[PDB]
Amino acid sequence: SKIGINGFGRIGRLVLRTALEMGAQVVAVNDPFIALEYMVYMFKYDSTHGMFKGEVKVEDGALVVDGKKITVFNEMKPENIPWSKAGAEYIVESTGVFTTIEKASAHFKGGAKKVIISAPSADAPMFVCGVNLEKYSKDMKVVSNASCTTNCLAPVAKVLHENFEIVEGLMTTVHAVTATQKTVDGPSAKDWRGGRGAAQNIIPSSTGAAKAVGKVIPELDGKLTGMAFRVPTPNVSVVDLTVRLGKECSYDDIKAAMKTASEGPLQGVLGYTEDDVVSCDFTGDNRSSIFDAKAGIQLSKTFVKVVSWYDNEFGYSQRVIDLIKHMQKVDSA
Amino acid sequence: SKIGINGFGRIGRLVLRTALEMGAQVVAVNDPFIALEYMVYMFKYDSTHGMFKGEVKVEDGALVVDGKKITVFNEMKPENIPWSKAGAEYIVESTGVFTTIEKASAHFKGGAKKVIISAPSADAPMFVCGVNLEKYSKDMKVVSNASCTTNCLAPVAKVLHENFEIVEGLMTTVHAVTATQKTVDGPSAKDWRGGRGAAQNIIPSSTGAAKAVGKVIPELDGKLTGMAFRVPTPNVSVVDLTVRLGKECSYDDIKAAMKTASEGPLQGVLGYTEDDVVSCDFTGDNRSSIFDAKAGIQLSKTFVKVVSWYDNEFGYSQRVIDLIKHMQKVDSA
Amino acid sequence: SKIGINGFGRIGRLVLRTALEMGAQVVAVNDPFIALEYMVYMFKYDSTHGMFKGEVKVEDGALVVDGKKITVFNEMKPENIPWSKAGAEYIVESTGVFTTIEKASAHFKGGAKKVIISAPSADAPMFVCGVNLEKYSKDMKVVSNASCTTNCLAPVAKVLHENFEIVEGLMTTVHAVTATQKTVDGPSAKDWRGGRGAAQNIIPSSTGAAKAVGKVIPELDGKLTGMAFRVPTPNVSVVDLTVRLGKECSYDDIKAAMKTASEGPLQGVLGYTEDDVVSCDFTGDNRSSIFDAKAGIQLSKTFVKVVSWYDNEFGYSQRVIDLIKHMQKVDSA
Amino acid sequence: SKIGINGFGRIGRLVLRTALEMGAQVVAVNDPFIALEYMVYMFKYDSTHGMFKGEVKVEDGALVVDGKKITVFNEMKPENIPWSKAGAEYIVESTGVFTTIEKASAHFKGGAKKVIISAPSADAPMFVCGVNLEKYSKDMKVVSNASCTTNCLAPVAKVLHENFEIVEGLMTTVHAVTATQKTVDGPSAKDWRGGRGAAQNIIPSSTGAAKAVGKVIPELDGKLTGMAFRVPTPNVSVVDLTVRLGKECSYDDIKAAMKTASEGPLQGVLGYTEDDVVSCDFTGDNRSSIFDAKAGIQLSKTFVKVVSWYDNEFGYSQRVIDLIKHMQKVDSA
Ligand SMILES: Nc1ncnc2c1ncn2[C@@H]1O[C@H](COP(=O)(O)OP(=O)(O)OC[C@H]2O[C@@H](O)[C@H](O)[C@@H]2O)[C@@H](O)[C@H]1O
Ligand SMILES: Nc1ncnc2c1ncn2[C@@H]1O[C@H](COP(=O)(O)OP(=O)(O)OC[C@H]2O[C@@H](O)[C@H](O)[C@@H]2O)[C@@H](O)[C@H]1O
Ligand SMILES: Nc1ncnc2c1ncn2[C@@H]1O[C@H](COP(=O)(O)OP(=O)(O)OC[C@H]2O[C@@H](O)[C@H](O)[C@@H]2O)[C@@H](O)[C@H]1O
Ligand SMILES: Nc1ncnc2c1ncn2[C@@H]1O[C@H](COP(=O)(O)OP(=O)(O)OC[C@H]2O[C@@H](O)[C@H](O)[C@@H]2O)[C@@H](O)[C@H]1O
Repeated sequence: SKIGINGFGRIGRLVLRTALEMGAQVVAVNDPFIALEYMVYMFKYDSTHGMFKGEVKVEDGALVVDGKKITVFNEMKPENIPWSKAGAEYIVESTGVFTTIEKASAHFKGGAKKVIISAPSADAPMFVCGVNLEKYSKDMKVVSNASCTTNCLAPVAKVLHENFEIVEGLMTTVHAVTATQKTVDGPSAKDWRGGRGAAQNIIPSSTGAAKAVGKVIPELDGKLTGMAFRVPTPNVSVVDLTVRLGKECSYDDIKAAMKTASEGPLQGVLGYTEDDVVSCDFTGDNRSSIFDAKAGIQLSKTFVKVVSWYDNEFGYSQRVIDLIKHMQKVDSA
Repeated sequence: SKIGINGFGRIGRLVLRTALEMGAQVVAVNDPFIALEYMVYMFKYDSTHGMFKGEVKVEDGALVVDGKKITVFNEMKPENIPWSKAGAEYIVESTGVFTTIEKASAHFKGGAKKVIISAPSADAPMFVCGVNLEKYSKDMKVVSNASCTTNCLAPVAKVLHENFEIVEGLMTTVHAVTATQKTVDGPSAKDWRGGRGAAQNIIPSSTGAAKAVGKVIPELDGKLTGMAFRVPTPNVSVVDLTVRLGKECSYDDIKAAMKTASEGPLQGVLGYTEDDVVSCDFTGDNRSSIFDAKAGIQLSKTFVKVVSWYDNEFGYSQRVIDLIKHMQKVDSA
Repeated sequence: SKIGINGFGRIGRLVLRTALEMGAQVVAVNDPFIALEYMVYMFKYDSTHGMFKGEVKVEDGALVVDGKKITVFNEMKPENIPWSKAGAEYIVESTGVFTTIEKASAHFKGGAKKVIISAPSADAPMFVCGVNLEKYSKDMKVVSNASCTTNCLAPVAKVLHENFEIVEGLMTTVHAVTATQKTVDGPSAKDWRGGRGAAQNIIPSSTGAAKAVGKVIPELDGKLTGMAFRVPTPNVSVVDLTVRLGKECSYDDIKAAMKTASEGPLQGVLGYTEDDVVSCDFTGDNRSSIFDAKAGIQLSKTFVKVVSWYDNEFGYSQRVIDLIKHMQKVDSA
Repeated sequence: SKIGINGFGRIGRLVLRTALEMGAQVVAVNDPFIALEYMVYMFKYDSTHGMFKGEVKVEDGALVVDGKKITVFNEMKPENIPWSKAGAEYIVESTGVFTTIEKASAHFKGGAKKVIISAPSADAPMFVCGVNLEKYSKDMKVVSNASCTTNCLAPVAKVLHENFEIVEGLMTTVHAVTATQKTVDGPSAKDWRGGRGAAQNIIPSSTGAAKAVGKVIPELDGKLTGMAFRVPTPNVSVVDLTVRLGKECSYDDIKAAMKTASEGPLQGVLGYTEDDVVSCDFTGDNRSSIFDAKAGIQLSKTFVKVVSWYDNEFGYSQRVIDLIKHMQKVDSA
């Protein structure tokens, strides 16, 4: 695997955590703003996902997790990280600032082989495991794993479209709070509503998720769009997709299609449930999106509303590894 | 006014509070489970709406608020409340148990003139101020003010329908917690999801709101339906209405229609805003529903999503008085 | 083990869950208000502690968990439960209503051998693993495991007293929300403050915890007392103990005493930490109380304030099994 | 009054808001990070304290509130603000960065007369209205209004000390979330626990409040100390003071002393209540600290625990004006 992670934020941290669980190998981490001792702390303890079981500790300027030695770098500019030295070939770009092919390339000058941007990109190829991985080729040096919401929407959209054809759809995502929000009314000049006390408000936000689905599933380009609502929950979000289908069908046909997909092609990616589940029943769930059968409702043979859950932090980080596994299987091939 | 209130819950209490503010006159209150001394307490202090300003106190088996003397009864069965004795003619049925014409009538044997059920009813005429009040006539002895959500949806639906015609619509309401939920995972045999910790979950719930709009606005019967999401906020909810219009139009045409309605026919009922508002900016707001101009988005000339806010507690209680005012203006006429 | 559980609430459920984990054997469960199908649901899903891993399912009027067959009864009166039939000898009384030796005895007429009340009792012997288990004898037919808070306080008090002697102490517990609180301002005639919206308030409550420590540790009887503060967190509480010691000492002497106890006599019961921990780092923690070294502060050689955490739900249920294990080791002895 | 405010954060904003209400005059405001149009927004809407009633609007590079014209500056360095130009003589330093006499003086080179630091200071004289104002003199050019917590503790300590003498005391403050906390686990290198998700944790923090009381009330210097607990509530905090008195007394003697003080010397500063109040019943309350009679408990004739509430944002901002009023009465004297 020889994986390298740039940035130790919610994603960076959780990806490393996911890696260890899933067996992937991380050899180096870079972050200029977080001391090595503070790293063992931020990694060991996680309010939402619990304390890391194994042993975490500093070991001669290196981070040691369950025996594994991860060398740590503190470079401010991506093109200074000596990736090659730590032997890191596949870099997970999770800083949120080097999201374009142009600037993401800096990592190459450090000895990096490939770069995976764990966020939407304006020009890098976007992928969603289970939806469009076949379009990947070794020659792609910089790719994007899209956003946590796109990863929830795309799977569901694909099944609906292939079976009944999506004519048009509007999406609303009731999202858990994000790290970019404020505990109390404060300054967010870029997003005014986003600066309002997160623990006391329902905050309307915007989202590119839907528009992005237009990139991973071309046929749907320009047929979907949506917005978000930020609510005071620490983790786990739900997608509310209202769509107009081209073919007439009963809600059962939809449930069937979903269930079938969930145990076949999209198994491990798209989940299916008929239980009376709630937000919390999905913390730590590693699927991209779980179809909530009982939650959705149908108005007419062609106008229906479906509901899909997703652990915005955990499921996404799991797909990041999956993407890298697939990439290496095709590359080292 | 000579108003009487049966039940001292969130609605009962807030209606009395609203009455005093708006000048209406409440002469009697009945509730078998709440001692007279506990009443001054539950009325004076309110976590969401603040401490009552005036003076509240017990005065010889009576409740005294700012000089006003409200006699208190403790009857368990509605047909035992001596309304006539306190001189109460218009009874606000807010217990939640006597919602049908059949059982709501009990109040008449006590000397009551008319009965207003502050909740949906299976057979009593449902009204929404600003939408269908002209359908009211003196001969109606028992009426319903629908639910807090119907009161938010109906106004918006009416404007949309009259201007562009609603072909079909699906509604989702991101609702604040209700008194029927649990602080932590507990027994809710009727609604399994409803018993899950309310402070930590996004709970999918059902709602008759949309179907009810089919009763107050006949033309829309069977063209709308929807569900809810319960989130951990103490008050104020938002309605997310995705609808397919019959006539083509631009989002501005919708904003215009709303703004126009808000300053004319529906003034005081439907509000309009273009500010970057959030959940809290509507606590204490006394309009049935406030159109959030910037929140909505349009996919096509006929497929749009509109967003409307409403203080599910306060706005509804204000409409309860309004309904009674209108009724008496037609009755004592 | 042959354990039986009466009541399927937060404690009843978690105890059964703990049992399975720890290997103890539960053979029967009784609860008149929860259908057998609703039981598999309430047991499988838990907002705070996650989804049960094993397989849970109804199997011919019985509850089956990971192969284990637990027969279910629906008796309303404790003296009708045919414990003997299911072969249940040690009953965990967790209903909260049969807490006195008098009424807890009902279980004996059903064939029960011993009864453990998972809550404070007015007359049944109270125990706290690690503190006074030596007082137990086979002849005791009905015992109490005190409350979740006593189990946190007692261990800490014992260590402090034995080493420096507690002259007097006042305790404050910042407690997570309880199942007896309200989501929004509602009727709590017994505890007026307790009926105020739990998600928006800091609610002062009372507690017998301290006074109870006077029963498990006689020498301290009448030297401790305290109150509580209910805050909007779903689980995990912290005990703030301010005490005046008889012997002079430095805060290190206290840390040492605690650390020593934690790895010796009270190992598994009292935990010790010097990390910058927070409420969540203890969800699922199975110790009765964890001493937070860095949190406490000392004013003088004899006036100090110590802080100890505890997962109010999980730690207590683990001690319930431990108590039964100890009892059987002495009984079947 | 001719007041000037530097910094438009929670304090800065609320002080201006308080000023208008109380009639004081603010002529200028400075803040380099908040655009003039964003100011009208952050001022008009406040999640916790509601929408400002009057009219707020931009008027030729100036902020206009209810007719009042407040000129706005955008200087980054305090010694560049042309205070004199706007005619601002008394500057309220609420940035949180220029808290020492040394750096707070920058304002003088801009034409400022006096400087009030709305936060603790390492070397500027600290005052608490009602406790030590008589210690102020015209020659003091830079003063501090202490912190929101000291203002709650000091009044209570003064009454207890004067009547029964405080031998030693340890204080714990269950504090609402602050603007310096994080919505989700993030980087707080200075305060590791402070970076943990504020909406899901009980976070132990430190506080100088008690030690500060040693400065405003010399006799108590070195006899008090304490810590804090940050809980997920948006506003209003409570102080838990455990103290050992020099004279023996009954809890009634304490209630009496408090009630007496509240209606006499400390009227308007120290409040008194015997109601079953909760966190929310104090939002908007403008007293420095409200003694909760029923919440406290007494162990012995000399060991008692008292509880006092305070709207950490609102009460403090009101005292800031009060301090300035007193200062000018002595200065312009
Ligand atoms: N030039 C840089 N080089 C390296 N690291 C950098 C640089 N600039 C910033 N960083 C690091 O990147 C991290 C930024 O990540 P976060 O802001 O903490 O968030 P992220 O990891 O991107 O996760 C964001 C996601 O998590 C959710 O909480 C949130 O809603 C969002 O969806 C920090 O730890 C920071 O030190
Ligand atoms: N037979 C009866 N006769 C008279 N009063 C009765 C009877 N049965 C119950 N009551 C009283 O009626 C009240 C019921 O009201 P609540 O349950 O407190 O709620 P309600 O007033 O109906 O408001 C419900 C609304 O408030 C929100 O919190 C909630 O989500 C919902 O939208 C109680 O105080 C109760 O004593
Ligand atoms: N007569 C009875 N016989 C048998 N079971 C009964 C009876 N009466 C009630 N029960 C059952 O007992 C259960 C009551 O438990 P809960 O109210 O859910 O609470 P408990 O199990 O006692 O746990 C309480 C603890 O959990 C925290 O949430 C709370 O703060 C407290 O510390 C219910 O499932 C109910 O059906
Ligand atoms: N050099 C400077 N000059 C002028 N203004 C400055 C400077 N540096 C920062 N500021 C401004 O000062 C403000 C800082 O205030 P906040 O951080 O928002 O908080 P404050 O006003 O100090 O109130 C803090 C209090 O409020 C609670 O939320 C919190 O718990 C704390 O007790 C910002 O709006 C910022 O633009």
